This record gives sequence, C-alpha cells and structure tokens, in this order.
Amino acid sequence: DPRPLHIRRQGLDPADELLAAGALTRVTIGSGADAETHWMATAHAVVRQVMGDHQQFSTRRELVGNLMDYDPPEHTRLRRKLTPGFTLRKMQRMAPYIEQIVNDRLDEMERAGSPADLIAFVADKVPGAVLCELVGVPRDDRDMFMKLCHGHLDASLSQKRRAALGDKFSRYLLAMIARERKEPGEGMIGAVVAEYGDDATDEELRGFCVQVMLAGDDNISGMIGLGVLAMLRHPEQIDAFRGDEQSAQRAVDELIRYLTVPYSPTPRIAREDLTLAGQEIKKGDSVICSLPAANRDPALAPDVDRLDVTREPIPHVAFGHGVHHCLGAALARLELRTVFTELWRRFPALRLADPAQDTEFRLTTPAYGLTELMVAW
Ligand code: HEM
Repeated sequence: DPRPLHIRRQGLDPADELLAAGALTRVTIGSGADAETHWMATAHAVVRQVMGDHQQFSTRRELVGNLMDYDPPEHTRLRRKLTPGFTLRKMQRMAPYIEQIVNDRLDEMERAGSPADLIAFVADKVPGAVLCELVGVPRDDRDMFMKLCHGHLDASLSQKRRAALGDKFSRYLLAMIARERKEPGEGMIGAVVAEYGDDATDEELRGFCVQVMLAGDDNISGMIGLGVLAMLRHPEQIDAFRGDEQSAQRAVDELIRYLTVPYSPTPRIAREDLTLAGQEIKKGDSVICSLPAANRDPALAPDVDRLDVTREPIPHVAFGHGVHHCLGAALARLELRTVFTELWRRFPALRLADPAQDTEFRLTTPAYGLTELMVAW
C-alpha cells in the first residue's frame, strides 16, 4: 500500500497498521518535491486535545462561508450567523420531508424489483435531496441544481466547462438568496436572513450553501451504504430499527462510531511550540487526526472493535470535537435514522443479493463508503 496510514481500512475497520501506530507520531505524505511531514494522532485523548484546543491548533490554510477555514473569533461570528438554519426545532420540522424523500427513493427501488443496487437508488440520492430541502431549493430545480453543484468541481471537465457550470451555479444561488431576502422561507437561507438581514452578505450566504452541499453529501452516502452492509452482516441487531425511536437513535450513534466514515478532520496547525503526548510539537507543524483510529482506542471499552447497537453508548469523535463540531450532526442523525427505519419497514427481508461477493468499497472520497451494494428482498 503506497497510501498514507490514516487512509487505510480493512473491511469495516481501521487497518491494523494504522491501529498499531503510536498515539502521536511523525509521517510523510507524498514524494520528491511534494513530500510533506505531519504528526498523526490516533489516540482518543490526543485527538480530543488537538481538536479542542483552538488557541493552540489552528485550522486555517480564500473561500468565504467555509467555517472550517476559520478560527475563533472570526469562526465564532460566522458559525453563529449560520446556526439558525440548523436548530433542533428546524430539524424536527424537516422530519416529514426527509421521510417523504426516503420513501420516494425506496419506491423507485421497489419498482425496479429485487435484486437492486442500494447505492445507486438510495445512498447516492437521498443526501443530495435532503440538503436541497434544507437549503430551500424548489423541488423541480433539484436535479438541475445537483448537476451544477457536482459539475462546478469535476476535475475531469475542461476549465471552460467547469467555469461555465460554476458561473451558472453562483448565479442560481445568488438569485435564490435575493428571492429569500424579499420573502424569507423556512430553509437555511431564509432562517439566516430572517435573523441577520443585510448583515448576512450575499457572498457569505452563497459560500455557506456551497460548503453545506459539500459537507453533508459524501459522509452521509458513505454511512447509508456502509451502515446497511454492517447491519446485514450482524442480522441479530437489525431489530434495533424495528422498535422505538430511542432504539434506532442509539443504533445510528453506534454505527457512526463504529464506521467513522471521515478519515480525518481539517488538518490542525500548531500556533506555537508545545509538548503533546511526549512529542515536541513546533510552531507551524501540521497535525492530522485519525478519527477512525481514535474511535477504536482500546481504553474506550473491552469490545470497542465490535458493532453492538445496544451497548452503553461510547462518546465518539466521528462528528469532530470542539468549536468546529459538525454543525449538521442533528440533521445527520435524523437523516440516517429515517433511512434505516423506513428501509427495514419497507423491506423486512432485505439481504445481500449475493452473500459471497466481494465488497466494493469507495476509496476515492474524503469519506469511506460503498460504490455499489446489490441487495435483494
Ligand atoms: C455522518 C455524517 C457526518 C459526519 C461523520 C460529519 C463529520 C464532520 C466532522 C468530523 C466535522 C469537523 C471537522 C473539523 O473539525 O475540521 C464536521 C464539520 C461540519 N459538518 Fe459534518 N458531518 C456529517 C454530516 C454533515 C451534514 C448532514 C451537514 C450539513 C447539513 C454537515 C455540515 C458540516 C459543517 C458545516 C461543518 C463545519 C463546522 C465548523 O467548522 O464550525 N455535516 N462534520
């Protein structure tokens, strides 16, 4: 394997080499004139210390509205400004909408008949539709909006195409923001402007939309796909999605902890010299935290390496830690819970279409996941 240790998985787990590295050690990513050195933190307490001490570890190093690029006090102000579109009450209001979105996708899969690819019908479609509903993109515009969203970032396209889709995407978003300023709706944009008005600038809001579209897509499709695969491999646990809501929420939390789809959060930069876990960190050093390794730290529980949806909950760092803790965490838990509950309500006998087949993992994104999952029912 020529890939960095923090990118390695073995099935649903961290790779053994990644798990056996030190709590904090040096690594070099890349070669020749590209090669760089970083510290990699794999221990739960070290990742919490690094991520939680923003006075000591900065996330900077332009993109307006990208919260991850700022440090307090600038971060604090921007995050406060976007928070109205993510309150727990706004999430409760979204639930009916997310249930309809999931059922519409399940309907298409049902119509296609067994066996069918759960990744193409559900995992890769729900995330985007849910974000469109959150942002406030009108139904009939979603398909078009999503091609612009993905398109303006497709490295495979020429400068001329990417640029054209990008100019089209900004124009769509800016037009949406101006519409919302006039008559604020319940979407994210409308919630922010209703509270801040002109203080939330056009560029801030446009940038917020781009970043949210990015932050809540890959992590969720990876969790939908790896989550169904994990449950089908532990069938006695599926009942956690066939009971009350508490039961399902606890199963979703355990799956997020067990699978930790993001390999690492934004790299942290030491803003000064310090000693951490016995190592001497110097002003300017870069630190990469392995969230998957941290959520498999042995001190967390004697059976931390197993999936147990009924265990005593283990606080995890899959949504990060500190001021940058996932702003979309509540929506993510709700979305995943809705997907898994409606899935097993509709397909009680869901199973792998071919139990012998090798698993097709998605190894090219910032989040682990599946590229295809054939299921039958
Ligand atoms: C299973 C799903 C998800 C996982 C595991 C997850 C994970 C993360 C992590 C680890 C961070 C912290 C990054 C850092 O400290 O550098 C974070 C940040 C963030 N996430 Fe999520 N996320 C998920 C879903 C979502 C969704 C559904 C939304 C969008 C509606 C969202 C929006 C964001 C935003 C805006 C930030 C930046 C917060 C800030 O910098 O203050 N995430 N997420």
